[PDB]
Amino acid sequence: GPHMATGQDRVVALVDMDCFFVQVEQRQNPHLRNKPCAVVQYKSWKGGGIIAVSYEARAFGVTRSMWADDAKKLCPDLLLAQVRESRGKANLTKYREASVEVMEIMSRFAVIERAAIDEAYVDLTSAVQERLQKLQGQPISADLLPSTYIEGLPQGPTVQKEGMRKQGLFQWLDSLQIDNLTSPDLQLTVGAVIVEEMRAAIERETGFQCSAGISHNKVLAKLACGLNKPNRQTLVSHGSVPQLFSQMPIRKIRSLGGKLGASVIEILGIEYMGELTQFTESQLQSHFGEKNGSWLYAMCRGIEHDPVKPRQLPKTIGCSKNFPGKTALATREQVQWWLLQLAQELEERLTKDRNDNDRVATQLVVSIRVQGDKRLSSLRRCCALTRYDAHKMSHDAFTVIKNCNTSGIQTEWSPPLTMLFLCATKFSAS
DNA sequence: ATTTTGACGCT
DNA sequence: AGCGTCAA
Ligand SMILES: Nc1ncnc2c1ncn2[C@H]1C[C@H](O)[C@@H](COP(=O)(O)OP(=O)(O)OP(=O)(O)O)O1
Ligand SMILES: [Ca+2]
Ligand SMILES: [Mg+2]
Repeated sequence: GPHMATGQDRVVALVDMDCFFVQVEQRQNPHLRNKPCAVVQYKSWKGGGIIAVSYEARAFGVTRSMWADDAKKLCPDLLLAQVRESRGKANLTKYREASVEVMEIMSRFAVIERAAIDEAYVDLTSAVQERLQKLQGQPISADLLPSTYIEGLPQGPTVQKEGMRKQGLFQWLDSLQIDNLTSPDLQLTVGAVIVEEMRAAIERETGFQCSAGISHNKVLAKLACGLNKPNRQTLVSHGSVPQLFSQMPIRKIRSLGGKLGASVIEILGIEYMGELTQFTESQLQSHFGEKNGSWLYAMCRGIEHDPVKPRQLPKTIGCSKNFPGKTALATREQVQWWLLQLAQELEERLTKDRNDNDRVATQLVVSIRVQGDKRLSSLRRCCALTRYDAHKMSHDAFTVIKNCNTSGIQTEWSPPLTMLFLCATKFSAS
């Protein structure tokens, strides 16, 4: 009752760019705008692997992970843009730079946590308080929320999409108490007004559209964001949680899409997030551990305390290349040449990072996979990163992996290498 | 033969 | 530290 926390103490948003790499390529090449199109890396093997797909192309069934040759079978007029290739490998620089454009705009509104190349969480609690003080008891107009959905509404006693959206928004705004500056629902609504402004700024200043979720924590904001993609935002209130979770597959909640989620389903014999409420906290801890159990117990009630971390920049800078099938590296010269290629890209990115962000990486992580090994990585070894020099970094990586070559003949490498990975970590201010 | 990334947890 | 999980 009066002491049961309800996890309504924050306003958190999650902004996720729509079909991001596709929009970057469509901004650059207007011929691709409003077309079924996809972004592909490489081309020789089955037309290249698709990594991003416009919504027009998704209507034909085109998906990520599909080979372009296969996507063309579903969508013969599919347009394709290829990822840049530099030093023999795919180079994602254009998308990292576009990401910086968006992150820098979002940071004008609030502290952000960069969650991925095209997603950031926003802690809007303070901005909401300020905006509520400015508003001075003034009601919030539907015109301030032109792309907002209120999850769960309309309800109770038009057949078009926008009509339903407006009916739900009208019900929501009709039922708010605007004089109570401590109302969580009012706080979320002001949050959504701010997110409309943030999304408009992103689109105005970059050309890119995005979706967003607004709720009281990161997990619900993320879930909310996906409910009405693309180019829309969704408010998930605390009160919407029981109905929303009553038919929500467990795997849809962030962190439960893999083995742990499968084990929750198997061990407990349930399917939906809401079914978790019938277990005690101790029961969940007994099956899934102290941390996961407490997290599950609160999360299924819509409560999560994970903070929006103040971090706009990635914590690592990495370069990776697979060598599948017959391309596996089988000679010392091959391994050294590709380590150099990776190291040269890493050097270029690190030097730019040091100039832009006043920091230096101090550790180099080298990871490889050997042909035959079932694990993704066969070996992961660190060494010191003391100079931004590609030849030195490639030599040091070779030094830390050379003992993996079983072959008695020095010129041959066995078992052949199917993956090389260099990652700069442990940044210090400079 | 999706590939190329990142973050964080465990021991 | 090195390995594993989960997510763009
Ligand atoms: N598995 C992957 N491998 C390589 N790149 C990926 C992968 N998944 C996503 N990306 C890249 C391309 C995407 O445009 C970008 C953002 O990913 P993601 O948010 O999951 O999808 P998306 O932005 O393309 O579409 P949308 O968010 O509208 O559903 O990251
Ligand atoms: Ca996205
Ligand atoms: Mg994303």
